[PDB]
Formats: sequence, structure tokens, C-alpha cells
Amino acid sequence: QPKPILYYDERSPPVRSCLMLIKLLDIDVELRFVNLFKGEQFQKDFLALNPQHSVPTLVHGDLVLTDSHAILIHLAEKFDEGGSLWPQEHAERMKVLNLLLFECSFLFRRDSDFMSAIVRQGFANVDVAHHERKLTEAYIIMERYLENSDFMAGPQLTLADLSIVTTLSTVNLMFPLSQFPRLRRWFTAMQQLDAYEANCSGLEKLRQTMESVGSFQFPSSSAVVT
Amino acid sequence: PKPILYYDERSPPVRSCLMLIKLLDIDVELRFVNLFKGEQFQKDFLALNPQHSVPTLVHGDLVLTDSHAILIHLAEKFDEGGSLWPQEHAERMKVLNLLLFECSFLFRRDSDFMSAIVRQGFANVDVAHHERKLTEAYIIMERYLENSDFMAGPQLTLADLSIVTTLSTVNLMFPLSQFPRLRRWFTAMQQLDAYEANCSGLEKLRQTMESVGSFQFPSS
Repeated sequence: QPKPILYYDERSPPVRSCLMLIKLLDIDVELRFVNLFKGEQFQKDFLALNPQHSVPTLVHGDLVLTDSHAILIHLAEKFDEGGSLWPQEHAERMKVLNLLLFECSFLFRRDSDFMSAIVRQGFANVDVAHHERKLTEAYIIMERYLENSDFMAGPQLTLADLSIVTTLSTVNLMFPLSQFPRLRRWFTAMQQLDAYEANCSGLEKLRQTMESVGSFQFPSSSAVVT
Repeated sequence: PKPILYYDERSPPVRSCLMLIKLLDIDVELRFVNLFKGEQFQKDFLALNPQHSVPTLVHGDLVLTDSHAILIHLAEKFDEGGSLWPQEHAERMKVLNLLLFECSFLFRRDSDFMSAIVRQGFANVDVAHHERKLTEAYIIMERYLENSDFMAGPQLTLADLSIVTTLSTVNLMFPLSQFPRLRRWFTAMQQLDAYEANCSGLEKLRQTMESVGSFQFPSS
């Protein structure tokens, strides 16, 4: 019943997906900033709330959620009851769930491995070709999904698109989409949604933070901008 | 049409699905895909699942490529109204939150360790690094068990089935002796009839890892 509280750092793509859903559904939510690059997620009180030391973390009454994909489903079920973002029909809902788990286990995992290598080693010491292969593989899979539909999980916008677009925009700071016409079309369409504005500041903050910590510049030509 | 499960029982996410199939008496058709021979890269399997992973379930026209989606789908279709995937929203969110901890944290870190063994050889893995990453997962689970007998509340749910198989896999290398709640919970899980579905693939994974990584686990 009390309004949700979101612990967040907008540089995180999963955080941005929750910010996008909050904007799309017009949800009133208290924001509490946790600076991941300063290690504020290791403060004792935050660790007591979420021992995984991660954002987004949502506190909604007694419920404490520590994964973006649970937060997206929870907020859709509470603030979009009966809607199409988290579909009513079982098969369509399982397709969206399957895509959310692809984002967690495959796209995000590989982008996190790459970006954490940059922070830990410096960009000049990362095997960028290795990560390019891993992440281009994810682009190929997404292009294949979109060869069948204009959205990731079917013919309409779902939570899968909100979860995937933020991490895709993050991978695309580095790796261009010139060779992926369906992924370009979809990303352009997602950027026309008013809710996409919630992605913009955090993407830019992540770009700047990574350039500083990793001592490099992303190639400006890569990012798709409309 | 009955569900088809593409599987290699060495995979802990596969074992979680085998455990649920045994608990719910689901009639499935099993099709083996050998992960250590690279059969997940065969062209027909890749056409089905471009993430080249098991478990993969084909149920009618529905193709699921992640164990946590498979667990939820099978519970919804074959255990409607049961307690493994709770009806009440807050309880269900708690289960979902733990399934995603398993995917994003426990499994990710065990995968990173076990992959390192296969790629580099055990003698060349930074075991102390992986011990810190995996012990941190043990610490988190010990905290999750502070208030309840099971991972997501007072009774067995899908979260326990997902977590127990990967935990048993981490436990090939790293003992539970420092984590009393977690050790008690693991012993209780081993007493379930359905836990028998974990045993064969866990031992096969032990043997395959010891051969490929040229070592013996401490627990061996």
C-alpha cells in the first residue's frame, strides 16, 4: 500500500528499464540513489536490505525485490493489472518471461563481463575482440527474434522490450548496428516512445564514467541516435 | 503433445527441471544433447535455441530456453493452484526474486568457475578468486534462510529446486561447514524423494570435470 521505493543508479541498464516502466505507467515512486562506482552498495544498511549489493532494489511495503526482472513484473502486475506488457495469455506471458531471462543470462551477462573488464583492467588491456564476438552473437540472436515480429516477444510492446533496450543501448555505445537492419528498426522505434527518455541521462552518465575509469573513448559513430 | 525436454543432466538447471518433473509426475520426452561434445552447436539445435543452452523445452508451439521459465511453465500447467509457484502475488514475487538470484548470481558465479576449469585446467584457475565469489553466494543464502525453513518462505517452492542443484554443484568444491542454516537446508532437501533426480547428473558432472580439468575435487 505505501508507495514503492526504488534504490537506483541510472548508469545501470536494468535500473533504466525500471525507470522506463515507471515513466510508461506513470507510477509514483520514491528514488534513493546508491552510487555503484563509489561502492555505496557495500554500506552496512544497504547490504542488510540487499546482500547481493545490487540495483535496482525495490521496497514495496514488506516486499523487497533485488532483480530488475522481478521489479518489472511486480510493477506491471500492480500498476498495469490486466494489461499487455505482462500478457494475460499464458503462452504469450511465457514468451515474455523467456526473453527477460535471455536479457539476464545472455545479453546482460556478456555486457557486464565486457564493461567490468574495462573497469578492472583499463580499456587498453581488455581483449576487445573477444567481447565483440560474444556481444555480436547476442546481436545476431536478437536480429533473429525480430525477423519474426516488430517487438522482442511478439507483435506488441512488452516488458521484454523495456528490459532489452537499455542493455542494447549500452552494448551499442561500443558496437555498431549497421549490419542489423531489424535491430536498428526496433531500436529506432523504441527511441520514439516517450518512456525512452528515461534511458537517456543514465546512458550518458555511464558513457562518461566508463571513459574516465577505463581511460578511453567509445567510438561516437556507433551509438544509434534519433 | 507432451513436452519435449532437451537435456544434459550434468547441467544444474537441467537437474532442477528433472526434479520438478519427478515431483509433479510429468510425462515428458527426454532428448539428450551432449554439452561437453558441443552438440548444442549443431545446426538443428541452434535453429531451435540460438542461445545453445539446455534445458530447452518444446511444448506444443512454445519453445522455452531458460530453466526458470521452464519451471514456471510446468508448475502453471501441471500444478495449477499448488504451492511450488504460489498463487498469492507477494509470495510469488518472492519465489521469482530467488529464481533470479539463482540465475544472475549463484549460477553466473558457478558457471564462471567451472568454465575456467574447463578452459584453463584446474591447476591454472584462480581458485581463491572463485572461492570468494562463491562463498559470498553462500553468505547471501545463509541470510535468506534467517527467517524461513526454505529459500522463499515456510515451504518448498520452485526457488529451492532451482537453487539446490547449483548449490550441490558449488558444494563439489566448497564445503558448507561454515553455514549452519544452509547446511541444514541442503540436508533437508536431500531427504525429498524428488531430490533423487539430482544425483546421477551431479556425479556425472563430478567425473567429467575431474577428467577434463585434470584434478580431483576435495569432496571426492
